[PDB]
Amino acid sequence: TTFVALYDYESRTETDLSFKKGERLQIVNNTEGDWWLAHSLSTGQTGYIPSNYVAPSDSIQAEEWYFGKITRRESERLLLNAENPRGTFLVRESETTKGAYCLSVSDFDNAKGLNVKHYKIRKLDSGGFYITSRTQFNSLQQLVAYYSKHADGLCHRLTTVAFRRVSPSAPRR
Repeated sequence: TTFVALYDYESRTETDLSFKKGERLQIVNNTEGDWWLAHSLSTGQTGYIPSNYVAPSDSIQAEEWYFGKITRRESERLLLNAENPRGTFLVRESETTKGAYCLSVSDFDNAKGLNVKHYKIRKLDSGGFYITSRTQFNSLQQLVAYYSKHADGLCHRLTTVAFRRVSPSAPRR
């Protein structure tokens, strides 16, 4: 029944709540379309939070490496950062196939230099995800936990989560 914060937010009014990314919140009243009343489980503060800054706990949008409907052009811009080591990755929605996802990872080939590898993740009719038929998965979170321990078909193992994600615009009310 808990939620989790996706970004950092600073209080603008006297009735809203300031919170940092990763803060676990408790939605106590969601009878409001834009701003919900939440109780921070870590700092103990209560206040109104923007509903777009949070996502349900153990959901797909709540993961730090899930970036949503970011385009391929915009996905390479985050991974091509010089700070990102080899293996910096993110999971985006497949713009070609609805319901599918793409995995964009940063890679260093000695022949092409720094580059970005894109692997499309296919959704089974049963609800499963896979990149190759040799290994199938049920959810994207556990898929990342595999390819983060061993490469296994990928040019490199998943390492760093892509940081530097702009905070979305707070909705007015």
